[PDB]
Amino acid sequence: AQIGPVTDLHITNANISPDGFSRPAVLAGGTFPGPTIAGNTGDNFQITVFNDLTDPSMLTDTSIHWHGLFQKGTNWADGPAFVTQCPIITGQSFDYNFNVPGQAGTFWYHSHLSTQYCDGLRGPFVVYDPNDPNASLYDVDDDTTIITLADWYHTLAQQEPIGAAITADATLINGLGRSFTNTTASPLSVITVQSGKRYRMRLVSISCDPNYLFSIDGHDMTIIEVDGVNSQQLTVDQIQIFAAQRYSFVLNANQPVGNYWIRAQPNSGGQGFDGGINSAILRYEGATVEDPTTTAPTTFSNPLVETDLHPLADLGVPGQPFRGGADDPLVLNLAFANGRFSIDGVSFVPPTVPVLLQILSGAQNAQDLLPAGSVISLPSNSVIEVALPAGAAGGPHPFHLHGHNFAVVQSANNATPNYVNPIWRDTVSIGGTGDNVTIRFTTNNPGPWFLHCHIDWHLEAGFAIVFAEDIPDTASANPVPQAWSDLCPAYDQAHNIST
Ligand SMILES: *[C@@H]1O[C@H](CO)[C@@H](O[C@@H]2O[C@H](CO)[C@@H](O[C@@H]3O[C@H](CO)[C@@H](O)[C@H](O)[C@@H]3O)[C@H](O)[C@H]2NC(C)=O)[C@H](O)[C@H]1NC(C)=O
Ligand SMILES: *[C@@H]1O[C@H](CO)[C@@H](O[C@@H]2O[C@H](CO)[C@@H](O[C@@H]3O[C@H](CO)[C@@H](O)[C@H](O)[C@@H]3O)[C@H](O)[C@H]2NC(C)=O)[C@H](O)[C@H]1NC(C)=O
Ligand SMILES: [Cu+2]
Ligand SMILES: [Cu+2]
Ligand SMILES: [Cu+2]
Ligand SMILES: [Cu+2]
Ligand code: NA
Repeated sequence: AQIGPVTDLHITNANISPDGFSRPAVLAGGTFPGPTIAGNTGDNFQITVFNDLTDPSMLTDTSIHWHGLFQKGTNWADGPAFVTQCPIITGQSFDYNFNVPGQAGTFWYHSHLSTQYCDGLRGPFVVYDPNDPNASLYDVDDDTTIITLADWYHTLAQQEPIGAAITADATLINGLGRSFTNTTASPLSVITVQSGKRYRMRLVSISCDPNYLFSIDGHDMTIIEVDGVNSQQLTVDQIQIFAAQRYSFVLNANQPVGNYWIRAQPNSGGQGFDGGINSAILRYEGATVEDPTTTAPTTFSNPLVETDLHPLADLGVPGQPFRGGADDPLVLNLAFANGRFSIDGVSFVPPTVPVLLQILSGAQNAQDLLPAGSVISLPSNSVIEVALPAGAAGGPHPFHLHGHNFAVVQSANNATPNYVNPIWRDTVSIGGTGDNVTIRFTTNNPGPWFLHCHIDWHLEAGFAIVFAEDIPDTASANPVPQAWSDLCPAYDQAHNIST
């Protein structure tokens, strides 16, 4: 069952074996992935998060981010530790109480403390639209049509060297999959469809690192949503999905009744499908209960290319149709050396006082804010352009901005910008050497918004900056509840920190 929009959510430790290997984890709702949190557009969500964690090897503190939800007027509820809150300590709870005006689509939630979400705290978050403009394109859209793609590690996250190339041990599709080494024939996930029906498959990358080449043997996929943004219909036979991205696609159950492989090939870790790694099963009602015998093609003839996507609505692009054609045009210098990432020469290390609390205490320019050199102020009611030229080791890096979606004016592997009708999204691959992926948005949401690579190991190694958007209006725009004001005293007391 789905839970929400008003619900408790318990965060616990437990042993799980999603690939046949047992390890302890950090779980929401007792499962991996966590339960789907759902509601309708414009609803009030009140997710009362109970931190019941006791195993220090995966951290006993926590904080949860609602990925892709703008949090306008509720920056305090966004979740990134030491940006918008101090962590929730064990034995305490915290009500994330916010609204989702003007958004409908496929989202997710995850820990936003250190690398904790890799240890299991990740789940889907769906905001349905009772008047969805895409409703007539499918018959079925429910918890059974959500498809999660996850990397899974046998080593606990707090034992992964910082700045290292860290590699997974299994791909999990809907929480199940087989290990790349010492492979055992553990259960594969089954997605069941009825011949002749059309399904809104909600594809969610809950990855900590790899991107996946996703396909379904014998089927194609008609994209209708990208990171919460409705798209024109685009039919593809493969989707390369980077960490934290989402797509909705229509699956037409129009092939013979039978069993078909669902494939998710990561860019690192196990290659291919030997022993049923990187796999799940599409089963038609009435098919024999047996593994598929289908083949992938050698090459995919209609892969997704990001510049082929266009919004369903006339969203346009803010600003002027040339590089630098914005009120506040930025170019970030994105680098890696010696185990640490940097942005504009500064490696991110979380501050002791959350950025939002520094601003509410009266710090009002970005040079007064800690960490020094990690906070960039943005002016209010202005067009922002951010160029993100690639080249730093460990790519391709999927960059994500909190508080906002953005027009993708220039995509990976294509030097041509689009100032007319690019897709809007919230997490974008910045590509390869010599690329100049560029985003634009307008500043109508006061508060400190994280910008970072969504490969969680990279964030931990410093690949982040904070956009302090409209510092002067942050306090009036974001009134804070007493329970939020209580978090930093409680946290600092528990950890013997003075501030
Ligand atoms: C990606 O696109 C951005 C624009 O969105 C390019 O930024 C431009 O970069 C050049 C330097 O590479 C800048 O010109 C330089 O400016 C300094 C003065 O600040 C001057 O001392 C240098 O002689 C040179 O003129 C320019 O200001 C900047 N912005 C623009 C053109 O709008 C960036 O180079 C592109 N990166 C890649 C890898 O393609
Ligand atoms: C590289 O990225 C550029 C920019 O996003 C892509 O260029 C765009 O290509 C589209 C598709 O061909 C062009 O739209 C077409 O316009 C024609 C002529 O008006 C119209 O008859 C078609 O109905 C269609 O809309 C679009 O104008 C063009 N934009 C720019 C700024 O060049 C390009 O396709 C990408 N390259 C690859 C290999 O995908
Ligand atoms: Cu996220
Ligand atoms: Cu986010
Ligand atoms: Cu990265
Ligand atoms: Cu983040
Ligand atoms: Na425009």
